Amino acid sequence: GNVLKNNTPVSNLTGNKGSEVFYTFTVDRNATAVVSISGGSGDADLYLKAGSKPTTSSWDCRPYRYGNNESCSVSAAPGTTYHVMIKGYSNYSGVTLKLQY
Repeated sequence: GNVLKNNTPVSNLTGNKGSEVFYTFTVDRNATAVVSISGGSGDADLYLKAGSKPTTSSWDCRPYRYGNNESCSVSAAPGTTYHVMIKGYSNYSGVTLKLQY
């Protein structure tokens, strides 16, 4: 589909043991805001990597939590593309994903 993450959070996310969801977005101005994802239980993890897309082993931002409720809070500067990666452990939807600026 398309690439969304900033402005409008992803409703009813998805965390299939096999299937996954990814998105791409960037910022306009440098602002310090704290944003995280949640809605149920730790099922879908959140990954962030400045420039390229974060892997299951490579990551730039991650509080090291269990699925949902695992986000980072840092002042992102405009000029660098941000990637999104959602990995689930088992079919489970109902989480709200958003970008942390």
